[PDB]
Amino acid sequence: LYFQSMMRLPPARLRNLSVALLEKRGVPADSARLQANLLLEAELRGLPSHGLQRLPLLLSRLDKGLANPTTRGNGTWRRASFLSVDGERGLGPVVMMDAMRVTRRILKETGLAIAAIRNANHMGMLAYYAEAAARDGLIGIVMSTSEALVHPFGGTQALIGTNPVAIGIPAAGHPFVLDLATSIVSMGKINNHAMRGLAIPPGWAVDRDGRATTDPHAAQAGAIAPFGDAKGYGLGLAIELLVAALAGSNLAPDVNGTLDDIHPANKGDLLILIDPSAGAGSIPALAAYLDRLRLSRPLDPTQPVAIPGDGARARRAAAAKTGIELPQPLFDHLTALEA
Amino acid sequence: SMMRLPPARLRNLSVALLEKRGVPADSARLQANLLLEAELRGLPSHGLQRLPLLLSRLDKGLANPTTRGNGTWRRASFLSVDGERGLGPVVMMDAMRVTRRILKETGLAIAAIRNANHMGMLAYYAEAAARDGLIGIVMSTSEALVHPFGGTQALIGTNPVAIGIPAAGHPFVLDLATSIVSMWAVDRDGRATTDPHAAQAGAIAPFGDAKGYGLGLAIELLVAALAGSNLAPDVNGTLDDIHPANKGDLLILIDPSAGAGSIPALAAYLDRLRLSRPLDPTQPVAIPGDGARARRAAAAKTGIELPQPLFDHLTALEA
Repeated sequence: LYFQSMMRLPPARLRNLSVALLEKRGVPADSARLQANLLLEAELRGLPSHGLQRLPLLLSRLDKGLANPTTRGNGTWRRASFLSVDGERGLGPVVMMDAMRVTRRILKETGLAIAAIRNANHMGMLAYYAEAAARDGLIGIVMSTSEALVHPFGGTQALIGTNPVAIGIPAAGHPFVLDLATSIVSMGKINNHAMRGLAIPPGWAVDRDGRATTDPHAAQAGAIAPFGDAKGYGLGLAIELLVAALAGSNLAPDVNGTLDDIHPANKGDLLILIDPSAGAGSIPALAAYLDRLRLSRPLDPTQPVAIPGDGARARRAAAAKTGIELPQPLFDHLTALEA
Repeated sequence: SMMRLPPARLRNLSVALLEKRGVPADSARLQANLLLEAELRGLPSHGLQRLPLLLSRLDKGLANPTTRGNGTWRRASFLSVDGERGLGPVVMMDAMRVTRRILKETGLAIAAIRNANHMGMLAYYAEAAARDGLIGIVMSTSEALVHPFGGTQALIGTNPVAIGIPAAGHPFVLDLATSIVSMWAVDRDGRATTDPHAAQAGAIAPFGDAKGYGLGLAIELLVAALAGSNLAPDVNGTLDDIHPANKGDLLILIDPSAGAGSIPALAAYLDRLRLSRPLDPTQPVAIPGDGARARRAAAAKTGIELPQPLFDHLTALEA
């Protein structure tokens, strides 16, 4: 069936297509490439919820003056270690990476710094930034909020964002890279189900009335559960409050501009960088410890203990080889936009 | 065999026992208060039960009665602390006092602590910061008691993290360990068990499957990288009275007035959640901190329950 069909394509082809579409909107080539890399990396790593299905909305927001194609954001040092960034409606990854460049400069002096971003568009997959920090030998902690999509533990109304946090930590070779939504599932993933006419496992969501549902279209208008029960809720809510307080963005119930092309993006993002060299520990000792964990007694011998970031790396390597699978309707959509 | 006592009687008894060993009054009250607040909030695992062990550690020099630690500013916002074997709460509150002074200049600071004794309940420090109009993020490592997701060996500490956020009134105070339960479980053999005694020499699961494991591991790594403490497998001195404590602690303080947001807007938003549609009309949505406060008020009214052996042991010590 059409809406359930897939195509497999070479990553380079999709990247080129994505860049050309961005560029048709006046987005600078370096920035176009970066926004495209964010989505392609998501696709390659098995996170299609934050991959190319995100693109048409950004393209639309650009065409409509809701997204600013050239700005890289405007940062002000409010204190020695605190960068306040007005995104100026810029593309998320462009504003994030610029904030990282600026905050990183200060780390030599400060050891710890934070950039608090408002008025920027959707960040996509936060692992991208956590990983970039880690590859530069830094500890990177990243947060972003969203439209109210998640109900509290014990509640059934959408009041909290999907609120991912990502943590990058330098290891020897491959960095420790943690990226997790505090919701039990992404709305992006639910949309993909709705799109393809698929049911969703029970427990993901409730409908608009608060009744448990397996219907993705119902779920779309409903609320998603937190992961890890009261603890995951605690964490999602902490993130919500930290982002608002520091970034000065809106709380979830007032948030739009990520899943629509009508309203200003008014969610927030936080980036915290830390220079491990200011610390008293040993990055190489971290490496040996992670190796130890990988070789420790598995519950299942066929499935060795993994470190956050292993799976994503294994999936990326395989997709770069075999190609990316995306829904045919999405491919036709981008293709129409191309022409 | 249980008994119920006024908190003030327990506080007084704890303080005397500490002072007996050369702990200055204010430090003694603080350390005392750490255990009492844990009792009042229904967390006896971090309460007076821990007191005999600390008294023994003080008498052995594994705990130093006077030190507040020695801190060194490595960077503009980075304080490295040598706990010098001080009491956990004493070292931690001093680091908070010290890093707080720089916030008007820097907006943000972190204290990385090694060589300090057990911190007790992290919520205490998160709340302290939040009541000072500050955001506080606290974490601590411990003996390896937790197995990785997909693994059966105890290789990771229980690795709690607490987060306090000011909220014009009752602060948001989240305190969460990254294991499913406090010392479900396997081992020593790595075999699933429903037997407590076997669990004790076993390994506890992370909460939230892979995600909770990820968080517990991240905590493990951050603390060791920054504080220079030992990884979980090599950690001692928290559950025993024979080894120097070699786990680590982190404190992050952030001044919200450096941010572009609004604490008052946070409070209205939390109220809105409390008033939202519950799964059960009888059990309204709660904000982290709510249950602890309610338990505390209840206990302050009805007194604290503790085993008679513990109390008899402590009272014999005070005499």
